[PDB]
Amino acid sequence: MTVLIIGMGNIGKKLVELGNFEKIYAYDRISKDIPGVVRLDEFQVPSDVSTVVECASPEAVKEYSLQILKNPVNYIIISTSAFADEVFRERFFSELKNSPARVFFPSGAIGGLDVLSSIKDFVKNVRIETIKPPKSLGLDLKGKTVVFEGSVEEASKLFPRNINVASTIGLIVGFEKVKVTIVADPAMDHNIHIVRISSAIGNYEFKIENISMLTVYSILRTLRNLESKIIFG
Amino acid sequence: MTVLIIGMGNIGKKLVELGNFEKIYAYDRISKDIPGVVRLDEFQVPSDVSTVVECASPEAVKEYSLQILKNPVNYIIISTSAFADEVFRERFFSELKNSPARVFFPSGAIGGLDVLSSIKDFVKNVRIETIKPPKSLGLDLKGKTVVFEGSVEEASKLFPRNINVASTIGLIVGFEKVKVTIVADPAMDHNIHIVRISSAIGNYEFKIENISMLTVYSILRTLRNLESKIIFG
Ligand SMILES: NC(=O)c1ccc[n+]([C@@H]2O[C@H](COP(=O)([O-])OP(=O)(O)OC[C@H]3O[C@@H](n4cnc5c(N)ncnc54)[C@H](O)[C@@H]3O)[C@@H](O)[C@H]2O)c1
Ligand SMILES: NC(=O)c1ccc[n+]([C@@H]2O[C@H](COP(=O)([O-])OP(=O)(O)OC[C@H]3O[C@@H](n4cnc5c(N)ncnc54)[C@H](O)[C@@H]3O)[C@@H](O)[C@H]2O)c1
Repeated sequence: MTVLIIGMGNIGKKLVELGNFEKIYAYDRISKDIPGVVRLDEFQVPSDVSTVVECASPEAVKEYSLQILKNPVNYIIISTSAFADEVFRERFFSELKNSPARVFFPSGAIGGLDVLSSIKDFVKNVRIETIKPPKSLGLDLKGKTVVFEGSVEEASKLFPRNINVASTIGLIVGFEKVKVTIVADPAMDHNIHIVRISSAIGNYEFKIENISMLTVYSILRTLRNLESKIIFG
Repeated sequence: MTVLIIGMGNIGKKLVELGNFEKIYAYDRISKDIPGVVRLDEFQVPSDVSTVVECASPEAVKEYSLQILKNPVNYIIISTSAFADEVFRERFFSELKNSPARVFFPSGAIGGLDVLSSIKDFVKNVRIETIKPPKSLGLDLKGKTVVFEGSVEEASKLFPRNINVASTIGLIVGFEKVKVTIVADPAMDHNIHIVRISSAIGNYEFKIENISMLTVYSILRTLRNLESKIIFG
C-alpha cells in the first residue's frame, strides 16, 4: 500500500527501513536528507495514501487530525498524550463520527491493552507506575523517591515527554479512572512500566521492561495486520 | 451482521445474550432449547454468514476448520489447544493460504498478546505458569506443589481442559519456545496466570487473576472491532 508517515524522527526513519511499502510520502518540519521517501513540503494527504501514520508529536496530532479524518484512510496515532486535553479530545471524536476514516491506537511502549479493551466498561481503576533511573532525571538518590503522582492531564503538563502510555489507557477506560506515578529508583538500570488494573472481571498486572523499538514494531504489526489472515490479540 | 456460532456452552449462550446480531445460526451436538438462534441440525456454513465463531472444543476446530475456510468469512477460534497437534496445525494453515477467509485468535483468558505479537520474532522464550487452588484438583496440600511441567503438547495430553492459553502463545512465537508449569497452591483462593516473556526487545510479565467471562468479552471485542472506527491493541 501507499502510505503517509508524519514525522521522521527515530520512529519515522525506522518505519521506513523495516516497512514494506511501494510508495512513502513523508512530512517533517525539518528537512534532513530523505532516503526512500517523497518528502512533502506542504502538509497534505495525497489521494493515493491508504494509511497515514503519525509519529511526530502531540501538537502534530492536533494540527492535522481534522484534515486527516476527511480522507478515507487508516489513521495510526501514537502521540496519544495529546488526548489528555479535554477540549481536543471532544473535537477529535466529533470529526470521527462524520469521518470516513478509521483510527488505530497501537499499544506502543506497553502491553495488556488487549484485555483492558475487552473489559473496559468494568474497570474500576488503573494505576500506571513508571520507574526510571535517577540519572535520567538529573537526580542523585539513595532510595526510591516519588517525583510525581496525579492525573494523566497533570502528568503531561509537567512531563511533555511520555504520558502517552497513560493517555492511550485513559482513552480506553476514561481518564478519571487512571492514576499516574513516576518513581526515581537508584537501584534501577533501565525504565520500567507497571500497569495495575482493578475491575469487576478480575485484576491484571502488566510489567514492561524495555531494554523506542517496541513502539516501532507495535506500528509495524498494526500495518501488517491490515493485510493479514492471521490476527492475534 | 449474520453470524454462525459453533457451540452453545457457557460461552455460546453468553455470546447470544450480549451480542448484537440480526441473525444467529447455531450448531451444537446437543439440542437444548434454543432461544434467539436458528439451531442447525447438520453442520454447514450458510451463505449469509459473514463471521463464524468457534467456542465448542478442540475436536470441533479440527472437524470443521477445513469446511469453514472454503467460505469468505471472519473465523474466530478460541479452542486453540487443538493447535498443539503438529499434524493438524500444518494442515490448517495450508488450507488458509488457499482460503478466502480470515482467522482471528482472541487473547481469551490471558492478555499481553498485543506486545507478544509485535515482538514475536525476537522472543527467546515464554514461561506460562498457572496456579490453581488444590481443591480444584482434588488435592489437599500444605504448600505449593508443581503438578506438571513441560511442553504445550504434553500439557494438553494430560490436561484436556485449559492449555488453550499456552497454545495461542505457541501459535505466536513457536511451540518450542513455550514452557508450561501448573502449580497447586493451598494459599490460592482462585486461579492465576503468569506469563513471563524474555526477548531481545525487553522482558514482560503479565499476571492475570480472573475472578470464563474474560474470554467472552474477548470474543465480543473482536466482533465489535470488525465494525469499529476506534481500534485499541
Ligand atoms: N504511544 C507510545 O507508546 C509512544 C512511545 C514512544 C514515543 N511516542 C510518541 O512518538 C513521538 C516521538 O517520536 P520519535 O521517537 O520519532 O521522536 P523524535 O523527536 O526523534 O521525532 C519527531 C520528529 O517529528 C517532527 N515534528 C514535530 N512536530 C511536527 C509537526 N507538528 N508536524 C510535522 N512534523 C513534526 C520533528 O521535526 C521530529 O523530526 C512523541 O510525540 C511521542 O509522544 C509514543
Ligand atoms: N482460548 C481461551 O482463552 C479459552 C478460555 C476458556 C475456554 N476456551 C475454550 O472454549 C471451549 C469451551 O467453551 P464453553 O466454556 O462454552 O464450554 P462448554 O463445555 O460448556 O460448551 C461446549 C459446547 O460445545 C458443544 N460441542 C462439543 N464438541 C462439539 C463439536 N465437535 N461440534 C459441535 N458442537 C460441539 C458441546 O455440546 C457443548 O454444549 C473449550 O474447548 C475451551 O478450549 C478457550
